[PDB]
Amino acid sequence: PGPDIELVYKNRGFYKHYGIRIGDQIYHLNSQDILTTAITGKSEFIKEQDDGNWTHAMTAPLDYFTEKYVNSMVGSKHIFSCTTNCETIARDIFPGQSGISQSKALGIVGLILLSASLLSLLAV
Amino acid sequence: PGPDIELVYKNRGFYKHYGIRIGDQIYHLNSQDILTTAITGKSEFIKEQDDGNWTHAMTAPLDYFTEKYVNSMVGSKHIFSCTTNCETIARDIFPGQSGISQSKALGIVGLILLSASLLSLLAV
Repeated sequence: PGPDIELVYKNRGFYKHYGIRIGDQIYHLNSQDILTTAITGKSEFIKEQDDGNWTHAMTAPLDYFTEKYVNSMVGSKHIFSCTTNCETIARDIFPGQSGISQSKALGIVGLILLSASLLSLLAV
Repeated sequence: PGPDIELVYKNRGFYKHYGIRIGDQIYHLNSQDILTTAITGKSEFIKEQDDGNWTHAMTAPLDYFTEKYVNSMVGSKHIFSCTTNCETIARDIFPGQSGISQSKALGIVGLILLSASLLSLLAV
């Protein structure tokens, strides 16, 4: 299982702040600043209504992203939490894996989103 | 695949500065600040005698890394050059691909090192 997931972004200064778009909802981190967030070592998820101001980045299966960002090379001290609004994340992003705990879902998607933001520093 | 390579790093506080150790030589980017390197968009490769200050990160075949960090999402805007001392890079890191050009070799290893160095912000 697992329909392709859509990575989207907004420009934030000289990098990109990423989200996963599922229907008319965007899951992303409540992070004002990527370097601050990285050094702080924790983030909260938010799920927002799509305001029409996101840009498409990449559509691919989850595995495409997890393979690169949830792996043995990519160390992380980061800790992810979420709001009540975000408890849909497991069903929305891992529809094929009925098992998946909420802290795993957050951990996986959170590493993808922060990793993408960090590697946006290499982009045009 | 090919023989395993050894990913190594120096902890520079803000970030971990990654290299590839082959024997007593480390290939890495002549850059003190990964943020500067990323935004400036060009780097020079150097090959240095092991000064005993490197930390072991990971051992894996080259392909473990290339297959992740050379991709359609992050691209290849970055420009690499190298010192004359560093022209051994193709032979040392790609023994299995004897026709591989130097600029392809620099491009591939460069994207691995930039990616690991940027993603180290999750960890430090």
